[PDB]
Amino acid sequence: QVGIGTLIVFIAMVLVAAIAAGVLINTAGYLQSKGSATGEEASAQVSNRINIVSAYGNVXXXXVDYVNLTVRQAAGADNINLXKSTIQWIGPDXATTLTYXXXXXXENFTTXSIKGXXXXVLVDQSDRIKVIMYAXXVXXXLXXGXEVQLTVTTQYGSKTTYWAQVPESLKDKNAVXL
Amino acid sequence: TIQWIGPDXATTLTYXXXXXXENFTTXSIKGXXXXVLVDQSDRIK
Ligand SMILES: *[C@@H]1O[C@H](CO)[C@@H](O[C@@H]2O[C@H](C(=O)O)[C@@H](O[C@@H]3O[C@@H](C(=O)O)[C@@H](O)[C@H](OS(=O)(=O)O)[C@H]3O)[C@H](O)[C@H]2O)[C@H](O)[C@H]1O
Ligand SMILES: *[C@@H]1O[C@H](CO)[C@@H](O[C@@H]2O[C@H](C(=O)O)[C@@H](O[C@@H]3O[C@@H](C(=O)O)[C@@H](O)[C@H](OS(=O)(=O)O)[C@H]3O)[C@H](O)[C@H]2O)[C@H](O)[C@H]1O
Ligand SMILES: *[C@@H]1O[C@H](CO)[C@@H](O[C@@H]2O[C@H](C(=O)O)[C@@H](O[C@@H]3O[C@@H](C(=O)O)[C@@H](O)[C@H](OS(=O)(=O)O)[C@H]3O)[C@H](O)[C@H]2O)[C@H](O)[C@H]1O
Repeated sequence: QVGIGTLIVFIAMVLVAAIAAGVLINTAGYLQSKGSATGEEASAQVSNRINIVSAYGNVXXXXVDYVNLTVRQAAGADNINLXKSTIQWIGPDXATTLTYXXXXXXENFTTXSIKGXXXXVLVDQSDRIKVIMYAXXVXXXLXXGXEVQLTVTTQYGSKTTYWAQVPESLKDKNAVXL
Repeated sequence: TIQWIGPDXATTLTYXXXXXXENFTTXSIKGXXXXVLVDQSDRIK
């Protein structure tokens, strides 16, 4: 008679094992997608960085009105999107964060393609894109020897900072190099 | 790319095939290719 009872408990442990078995696999399924994505973005956090080749600027009257930075992919950088990037401005007067706009809209920035196909995305290593920012709209133009702190923040998080240094004298200079 | 911060203009020049406008052209001085510096003795104008 004992054998009959064994079968039901036999079955009960069968599902109980499956219930116990399943949760680990579905859990491991959660981390395996979760961990893999974590490695990619963290790698993109350190690798997908932006490097400024140079930063010139047009000069009107006696004050810098434009600060154009020619940005470039860093070592091993993937397709960097500039439309999903922000620039933090730290100046003598104002101190805001600039987002991307189209065709400079004061508290924003605009990108023109110096070299390449796209005008908002760095695809290959050789493309250079110039980010236009109205210095005569985010602040009262730019005085001589004025110090601007730019922190170009990529989408993933790689922050490249820049110390903009206006020349101490702008005596008859059509365009300077900050 | 070549950046030209001159007395007047201040733009960036890109390669073209025979110069002018806002572009630069490369002719060969010592070597075979007129756009690539293959050798250490390669000289391009
Ligand atoms: C940052 O990069 C931007 C990229 O557009 C550059 O923009 C240009 O600035 C010119 C000027 O320095 O303000 C401006 O000039 C006017 O338009 C020119 C052209 O028709 O586009 C031209 O007529 C005259 O300028 S110039 O060619 O004699 O220098 C002028 O009427 C451009 O329209 C503008 O796109 C910034 O200069 C640079 O700092
Ligand atoms: C660099 O990052 C920019 C971020 O703006 C991206 O281009 C923009 O993508 C928008 C979207 O995220 O796809 C796209 O949006 C348009 O309008 C949407 C909606 O009506 O608001 C929708 O119709 C379309 O997008 S989507 O919903 O299918 O995703 C689209 O027509 C913007 O027009 C586009 O500039 C770049 O692609 C990237 O390289
Ligand atoms: C050689 O050094 C002189 C130093 O005087 C410099 O010219 C002077 O620069 C002043 C300033 O440092 O820019 C400028 O100041 C004026 O008054 C300011 C304020 O109201 O006091 C301000 O309005 C203006 O300057 S600024 O704040 O935009 O920088 C300005 O109207 C003097 O008028 C100017 O002679 C030379 O430029 C330098 O080559």
